[PDB]
Amino acid sequence: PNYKLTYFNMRGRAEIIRYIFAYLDIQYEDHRIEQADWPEIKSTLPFGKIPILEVDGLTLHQSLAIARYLTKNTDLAGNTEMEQCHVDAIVDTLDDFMSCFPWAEKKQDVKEQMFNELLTYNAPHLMQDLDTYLGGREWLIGNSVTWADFYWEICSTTLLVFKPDLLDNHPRLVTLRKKVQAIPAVANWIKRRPQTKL
Amino acid sequence: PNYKLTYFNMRGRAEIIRYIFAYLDIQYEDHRIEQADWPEIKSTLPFGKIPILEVDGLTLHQSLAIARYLTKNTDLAGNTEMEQCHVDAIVDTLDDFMSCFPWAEKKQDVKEQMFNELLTYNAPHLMQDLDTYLGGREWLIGNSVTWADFYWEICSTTLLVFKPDLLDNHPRLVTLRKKVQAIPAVANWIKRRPQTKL
Ligand SMILES: N[C@@H](CCC(=O)N[C@@H](CS)C(=O)NCC(=O)O)C(=O)O
Ligand SMILES: N[C@@H](CCC(=O)N[C@@H](CS)C(=O)NCC(=O)O)C(=O)O
Ligand SMILES: O=C(O)c1cnn(-c2ccccc2)c1
Repeated sequence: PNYKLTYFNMRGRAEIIRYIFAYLDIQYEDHRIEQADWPEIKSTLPFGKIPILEVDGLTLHQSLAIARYLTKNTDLAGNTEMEQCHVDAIVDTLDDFMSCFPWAEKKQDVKEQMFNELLTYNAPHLMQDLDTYLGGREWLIGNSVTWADFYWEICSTTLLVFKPDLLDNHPRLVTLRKKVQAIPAVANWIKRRPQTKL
Repeated sequence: PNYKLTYFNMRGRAEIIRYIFAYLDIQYEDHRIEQADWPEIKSTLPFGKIPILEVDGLTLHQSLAIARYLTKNTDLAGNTEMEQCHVDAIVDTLDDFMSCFPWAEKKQDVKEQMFNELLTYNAPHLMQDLDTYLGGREWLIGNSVTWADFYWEICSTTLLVFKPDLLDNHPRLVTLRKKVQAIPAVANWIKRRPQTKL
């Protein structure tokens, strides 16, 4: 299929899709737009938000809905319907927490205060929950990698930008990040992707 | 299997699961807890959030992850891979908006304010987008009902509690709510369920 992904020049909410494409060896156009081209693009979109994925000219929206769509019938989805449930649940848990951050806050001091509060209190709580959920296991769900591990690596990469020592007391979570980053298709992508803060 | 759903005594985030069980004619224990007993149960949960669904000897969490699990390979899931993606995307659009509400805000003044803001300034745009998306079609996705229609009915029911005039300019969305409420299994559940505000 002819795939075209549209998003800003950042990892952000498109990165999970980009990892999936890379892992499944699926070719696509990684279209990154600058702010100036957004108003026009936005007006053509039923829900006015990005990312969107065009598949043979048909437009899909909602980054996680798209991620799930791409992993369907693949092992990245989870090995059973039950494992698929756990995968979806971990992804949602990570997404809920990332959504707490005031990414668009215009008052820089307020943004700093809120980030510090979330990173001092909430983040370590979630990390303890995540660490104990993973236990001494290889991957978050089942015995092979799933897109939940990808989303963990993606979300943690962004959290580490703001609190580099966040995982200093969670070696098991660091090891999970390293395992995901070491998958050849992922390692290749991380090397060649545009370097951005977010 | 044996199913035990645990949540507060309200529709809230458990309601989508309750509609799915109703539609699929699956018996389950509808366990509703008092807030006073929450902290105790919360401490034993891997991620400390409800609803949870106990199936056999495992706990499942994240309402939409559970809904996705229960609807998989049923007539409530989309009819094609792409339709499944649109079902997931519409659910996520509605969830993204419902998640903006400070449901747990302790300060009544602050809570009322944000609620009023979201309902007055944001909600009408979502309605515009959904109305255009539905167009003149019978259901949100495809030719038959999906759990996205259920979620629309559920979310709109709560929004209407706070803003009764929300759909005065959207007769097609009022018609959709009515169609969902007319589905026999749904109608029966709406008639018999505990009547709560949220
Ligand atoms: N949960 C949705 C969020 C989509 C969304 O809010 N996208 C943002 C960028 S991260 C956007 O298009 N905002 C610009 C705008 O709304 O004008 C998803 O994951 O796709
Ligand atoms: N995204 C989650 C939200 C879970 C959630 O925030 N549930 C609330 C009640 S609706 C809760 O357990 N809050 C009590 C607490 O966290 O202390 C889902 O869909 O299940
Ligand atoms: O947490 C709550 O009190 C609450 C009430 N309604 N909802 C909700 C959230 C999302 C979708 C439907 C209902 C949450």
